Amino acid sequence: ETLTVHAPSPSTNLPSYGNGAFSLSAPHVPGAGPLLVQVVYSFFQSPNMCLQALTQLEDYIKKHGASNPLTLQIISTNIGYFCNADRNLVLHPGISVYDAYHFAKPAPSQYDYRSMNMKQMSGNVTTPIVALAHYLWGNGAERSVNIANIGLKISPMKINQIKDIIKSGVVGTFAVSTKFTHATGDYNVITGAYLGNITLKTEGTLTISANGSWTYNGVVRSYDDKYDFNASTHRGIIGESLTRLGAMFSGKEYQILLPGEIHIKESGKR
Repeated sequence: ETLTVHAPSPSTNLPSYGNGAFSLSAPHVPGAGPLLVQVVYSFFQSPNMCLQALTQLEDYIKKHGASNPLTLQIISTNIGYFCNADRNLVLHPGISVYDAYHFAKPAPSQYDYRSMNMKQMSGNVTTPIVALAHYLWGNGAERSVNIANIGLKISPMKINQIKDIIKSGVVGTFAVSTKFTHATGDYNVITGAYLGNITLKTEGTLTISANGSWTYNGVVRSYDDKYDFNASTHRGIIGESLTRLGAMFSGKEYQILLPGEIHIKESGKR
């Protein structure tokens, strides 16, 4: 059986992340002196802030029991800070995570999932936690993230069709039009956590010199219309964390749309 976490609402939220006993911050580095805001500000832009918050939730559940009322309230509350941050990210593309997280109005402690949850996730470092939020409270509603927001890094030499042109030894310009699987959790621990392995379509131009130098210019879109958020599609260490949490707490699986397209330009050698 699994335990129900109540949705963040102003009437049930703790006054503070972590009930004010712990917070989301950069790691203490012995010998470095005072923790300064420039270090915190970079920590918050990086994937470690997401993993840190998941790790604090796990520690907490472990130390105090998954079914301890205050544990349930921490999970609800801390997850709430992340949804709130992520809304400010979606609403104000361009701002830093540190700013979206700490200086949003309304206060994070006032986050109301029922009235404020969004269908669109930012795709920034807060997203894996927001996507767990939707598992817990979204009742199966479909969500989305734009393909421009997921930090895709494509290697054209690992796509069979382009790899083959490059290996064949031909010279000049060649059309490419193919599908491929792309394991985002091999290099992006954020995207991987909630999208994992995706399928993509590319079309474009592969230019190769006689010297073995090549550029692929192309457009990339999702091949599947949507992806499942469940225990089995998570990838990477943040995803392992999401799975341990979803196995403990009630929720509903759901799907994620991956609309839009990106333009890539990548280069290499034979």
